[PDB]
Amino acid sequence: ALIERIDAIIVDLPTIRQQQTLVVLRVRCSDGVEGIGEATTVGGLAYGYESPEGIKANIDAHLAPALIGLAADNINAAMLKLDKLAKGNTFAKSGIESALLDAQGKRLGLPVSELLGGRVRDSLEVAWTLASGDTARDIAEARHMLEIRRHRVFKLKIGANPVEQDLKHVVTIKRELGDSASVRVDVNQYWDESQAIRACQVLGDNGIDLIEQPISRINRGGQVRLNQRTPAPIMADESIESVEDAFSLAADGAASIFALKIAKNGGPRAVLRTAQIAEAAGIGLYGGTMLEGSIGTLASAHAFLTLRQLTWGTELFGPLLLTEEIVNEPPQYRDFQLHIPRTPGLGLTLDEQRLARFAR
Amino acid sequence: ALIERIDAIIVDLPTIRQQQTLVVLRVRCSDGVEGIGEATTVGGLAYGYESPEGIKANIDAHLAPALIGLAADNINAAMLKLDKLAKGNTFAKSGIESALLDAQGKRLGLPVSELLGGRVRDSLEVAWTLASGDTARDIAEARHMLEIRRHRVFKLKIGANPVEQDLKHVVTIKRELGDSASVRVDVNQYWDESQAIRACQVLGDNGIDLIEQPISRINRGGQVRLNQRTPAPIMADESIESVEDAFSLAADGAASIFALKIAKNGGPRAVLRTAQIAEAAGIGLYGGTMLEGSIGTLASAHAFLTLRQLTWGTELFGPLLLTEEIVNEPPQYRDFQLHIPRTPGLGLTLDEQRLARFAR
Amino acid sequence: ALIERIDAIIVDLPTIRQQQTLVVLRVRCSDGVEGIGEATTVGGLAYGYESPEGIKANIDAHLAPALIGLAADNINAAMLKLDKLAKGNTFAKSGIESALLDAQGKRLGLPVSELLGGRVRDSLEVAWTLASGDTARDIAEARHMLEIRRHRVFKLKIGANPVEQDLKHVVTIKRELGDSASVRVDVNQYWDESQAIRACQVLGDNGIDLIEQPISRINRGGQVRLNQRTPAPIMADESIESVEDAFSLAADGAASIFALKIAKNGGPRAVLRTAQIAEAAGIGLYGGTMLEGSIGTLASAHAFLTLRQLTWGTELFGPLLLTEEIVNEPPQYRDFQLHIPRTPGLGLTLDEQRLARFAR
Amino acid sequence: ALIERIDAIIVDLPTIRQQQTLVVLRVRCSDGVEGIGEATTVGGLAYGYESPEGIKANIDAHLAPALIGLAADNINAAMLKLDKLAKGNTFAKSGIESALLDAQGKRLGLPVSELLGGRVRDSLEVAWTLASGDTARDIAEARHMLEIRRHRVFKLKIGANPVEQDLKHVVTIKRELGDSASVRVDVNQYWDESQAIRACQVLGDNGIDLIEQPISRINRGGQVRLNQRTPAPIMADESIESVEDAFSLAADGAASIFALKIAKNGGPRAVLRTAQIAEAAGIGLYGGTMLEGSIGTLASAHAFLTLRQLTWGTELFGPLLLTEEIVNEPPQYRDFQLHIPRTPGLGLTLDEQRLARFAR
Ligand SMILES: [Mn+2]
Ligand SMILES: [Mn+2]
Ligand SMILES: [Mn+2]
Ligand SMILES: [Mn+2]
Repeated sequence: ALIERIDAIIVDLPTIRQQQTLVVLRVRCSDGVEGIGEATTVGGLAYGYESPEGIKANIDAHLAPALIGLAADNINAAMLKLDKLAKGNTFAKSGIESALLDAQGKRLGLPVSELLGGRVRDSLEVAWTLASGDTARDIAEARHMLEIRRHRVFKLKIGANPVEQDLKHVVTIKRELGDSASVRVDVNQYWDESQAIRACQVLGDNGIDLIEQPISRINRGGQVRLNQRTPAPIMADESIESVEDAFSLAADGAASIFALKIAKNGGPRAVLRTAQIAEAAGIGLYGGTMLEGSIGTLASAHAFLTLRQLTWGTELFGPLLLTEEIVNEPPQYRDFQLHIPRTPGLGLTLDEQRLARFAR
Repeated sequence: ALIERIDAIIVDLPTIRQQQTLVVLRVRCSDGVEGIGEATTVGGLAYGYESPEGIKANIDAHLAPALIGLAADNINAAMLKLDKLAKGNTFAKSGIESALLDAQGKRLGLPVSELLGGRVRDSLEVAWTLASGDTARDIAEARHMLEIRRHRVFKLKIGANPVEQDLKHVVTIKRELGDSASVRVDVNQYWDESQAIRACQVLGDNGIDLIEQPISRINRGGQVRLNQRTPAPIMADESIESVEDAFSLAADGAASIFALKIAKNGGPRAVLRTAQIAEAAGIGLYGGTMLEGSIGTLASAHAFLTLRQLTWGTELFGPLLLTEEIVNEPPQYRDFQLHIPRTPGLGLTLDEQRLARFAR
Repeated sequence: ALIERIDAIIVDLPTIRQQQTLVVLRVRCSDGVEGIGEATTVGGLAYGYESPEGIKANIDAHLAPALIGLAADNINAAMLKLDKLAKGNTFAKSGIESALLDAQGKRLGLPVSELLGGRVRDSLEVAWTLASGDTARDIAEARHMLEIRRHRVFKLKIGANPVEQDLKHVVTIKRELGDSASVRVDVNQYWDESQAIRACQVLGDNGIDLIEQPISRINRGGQVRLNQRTPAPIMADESIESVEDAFSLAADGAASIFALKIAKNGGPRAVLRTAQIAEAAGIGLYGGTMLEGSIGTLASAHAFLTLRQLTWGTELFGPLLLTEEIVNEPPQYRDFQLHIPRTPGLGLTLDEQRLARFAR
Repeated sequence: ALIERIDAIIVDLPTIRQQQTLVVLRVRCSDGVEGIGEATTVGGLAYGYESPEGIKANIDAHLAPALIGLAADNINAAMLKLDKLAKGNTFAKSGIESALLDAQGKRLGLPVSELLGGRVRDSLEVAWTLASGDTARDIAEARHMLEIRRHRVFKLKIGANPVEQDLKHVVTIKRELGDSASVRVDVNQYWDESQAIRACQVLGDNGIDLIEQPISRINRGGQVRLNQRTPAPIMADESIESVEDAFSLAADGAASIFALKIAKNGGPRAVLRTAQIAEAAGIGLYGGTMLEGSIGTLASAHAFLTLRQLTWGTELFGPLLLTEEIVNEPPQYRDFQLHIPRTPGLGLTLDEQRLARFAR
């Protein structure tokens, strides 16, 4: 089986909040097997180097031509080849690897998690981002998610308003939910070290379980200092833009927790390298997302199932934000977790009609 | 006097809780003197590289043949020879050295502690592990041990349940006992650094005297960071698997207290090297155990009696967990301490009948 | 397919030099497929914690019972389970993983290298150890190996004689061979830092390509200092006794090259974690061996074929030292390299007659 | 057996060069056994805190009164007591411990080396200091010592003349002796780091085997820097004025070799602690001296016989410098080594007549 064609399709899907743009990859092999992958980001170029437009242009012009003709069953050789011709471009690489893994899983009749070694679990805990902006509404949404047993871990995005306004908001939510939920924050690099010093103390003293990426990745020393002084543990996300960054942060002691994202590392196998480095250093894990649809979510999930331990769970709730999907199989969210079947590949198939309807 | 025969016998003894497996060593010398030693571990291979089965196989096939014929009175030459042919195998080496020291003590008419230089005390404070799992039962067992004046220092094994569940358990016990007892914990490498950050703070703020091995030995930086930030002092145990590890941790500032175990270092003389290194660095001491019976307990005790100071006492309570013993002389636990006589060798003799009864 | 039986057989084979002891593992699965593995060391306990006797005792008593009944096709779950019940025991784990990988390769019809991701090459460069002790003989053996195009990279084991005697020996060999061969040394931890200082300079100034493990693993600082001052690069071998050690050495900058041994890490998949860590740090690779027969050699080789780059080649020449083998398929050494076929599993089958003949 | 009396006698003996002052200790025990020790220095207060006069005054007024009445057979308890009442005073402590060890050896019928664990050798290599000041004479004395097979390792004391004058002297001696002798230097803290930089390079490039204490102990950073840059290894001597200093230097990486002196550490047992620390760090050893007579030399020797390895030999040639002695048994210097018998204690007895003749 050889790789015959690779198609990168930009799809705009409507959300429950506005749209979300996905780059769906379809890799057709000579044995008739097709693999599907996903390369998705948030806000064009605001949360990464790659935009949907940039991802497609590079796949069509550089990445895809390098793979047509190669053995579809030798994923390592294919991905190493891409590293030799292309610096970075991890989101694009992630979609490509996800698709090759899907095709290979269907070919051998095994779930991607088994291709990656074997799963140690069948479900993953999923956190939920309370994003209404209104404290009263957030507490209400949280009480609801707990009621229907969908989520018991909540994430708050802060950093866009005055520090003291965001702190009041977060402390109020943890105060009202109490021990019934785990409350965490994500500052998305918005604070400088001088603002984080007091903010991390207040949050830590008021029961916040972890503080995700409080300051910018450019401030390495600041990350090391905050890792040693904050009452609540520091998780790195944006600081990891490659597997080598993970080693660097580990060697430096810049964070006690690493967020694992297939898009930021280069695919399901790449994310496992990063996880392995963290494991060898004793750094805790968390399954992150770039708000992918079901393809990217399942591609992430299949890798996370092989991990010994994910101390802080995951946030694979991307499909729950989309009103319409492009696959036929809806993901199973039940009892605070996402459940992954033992079907071949990623266990998903495209809905040709909805795909054609939402493809731009 | 030459070494003529060395026998390694696996013995399964019943406990008050299940069984405990010991490897009893018998070294017979040409002058008719016999020395007895012990090499014991907990849970097969779960708490160390050496299992009872592995210990015996290596003694019979490699270690013992190297000693038959050598002067029984030159312990240094014998132990150095073993280091030259065998990497690691500290538990096995510990049993062998204990036996040679016992034989040499009987030969010269001196207690092993005197062979090791001279004792500065005749008794050692002994801590007790509250292991029922039930908080109410633990407090009750603790009140009892205080009542009969057997123990006033208590150790709790945590880390197998959710962090917050274990913290509640430990804080409740310290709350109810108050200043009448010293309460300490042992996490047995079960937490990662991200979990330990908050856990060490809560424990330290609630009167826990020390936190033993909170995180894995693989996380060196984490140990150094926790040593600088935890309100309660950090004790290293599993991180020491040799005398050289002790130097490394001392040079790094990875712990302010070292647990001393003859099995983890290579014998009574080896444990003294580790203690000496700690002393030269200003690191506090604690007499640890691998739940040995009376032979291994006394072998440890004889070395600990020579120490200038053991700030945190010891936990030489192993014989109290066994319902049956293989020696004739029961250890004296009285007034919160273990008392060591001034009899030759380890001051113990085998009970041939019980030995034959429990030997597998 | 479930794991039904696991047999650990000690086999003594004759060498061209004396014997070599192997522990052959046979794992039988419920679908009729059998996987074979190997756990071998050099000199009993002289080059590691595990002896052939210790390896078998632990497999029979602890490791094997934990696997009987588990899915043979979920290697990750099986190996993670072993890490949970057994500390260390990497040689034993390496044999077990090699066997599971072999069985799984035969089951799916793929070579182990493909199970591990996909090979990027079909052959590996192989170095040869000149071990006659006589300089004149060594040069002769080297000229011969170059003549028949079997080896062009030579390794010298030094450290057992006076420093200046070993230096003369090594310099003479490089002097006479010139640019036709690559000459490297291995000191096997025999020098202390004070001896290595001058020795590394002389060797480096006289064309020796690399210096393998000059000083003991206990001297970490010394390794860091030698890594910064020696004219010839420093390779770590004995310092790596686990994947976590590799991270530590990388973070410390203790060596610019890592020797990769499946036995020291825990198996083919484990050695890949170590290699990944090195790659993320920019550390060069070398395929090492513990003088394994064809099973262990091929198990190592299949993992090394997936690596992007092995700057310093390999030393997979173990089968060339044995006069008799226990497999039917002889390895192909041709044109300075070892060639690996694309047959299922490790591509080897046992010779039942020679096995029964050499099994102790 | 209790300690009844301790006498500190100042004795002035004539040398082959001038006199050498010794402080002979005689400890009489209630069982009739007497132990002899020695506390000696060079040049009053020029090479240490303690002078012969200061040593005696402190023994008579503070140290001795603290021991009268204690068990003579519990050396550990006695020495620990002294550490509790007296800061430093290592030379004095060294004499006292040597005497207690001698008495205890005679009491049990064992050589001190056996009390310390057991010897691994019966002789020690001895270096010789060429001190005539004249290059031509030094070469001649060296050729002679090689001829009669007394010494093959030579030490040169430099630093009192202009750097370039001393360098010429040392290089000429190594040039003329060639590979027949090992040439080493001792700068006795005389250079500052700026002078040592070039001097260490010249010496290292011209075959000098090691450079002993080139700069002052006050310059720690300078020692660390020279340890990393000098072509020839750096040995610490004056930097060690206690066992704790040894740990500090080891942790810092200030030297690759440690000189072991009983007088600088506190006695035979104390020097073993220092040696153990070095061993755990991978630092090479050398048996040093303070130009002691036979009592102090043998007291040092008995401890050095227990050491696994002394890479750079010893310099126990003190008795060869004295024309008259105060003991009856002359030391055996033969075939480049000092030979130690297996007689009880230090194996020496006082010559009452010569003692009374040279006692001041
Ligand atoms: Mn984030
Ligand atoms: Mn412990
Ligand atoms: Mn090697
Ligand atoms: Mn000196």
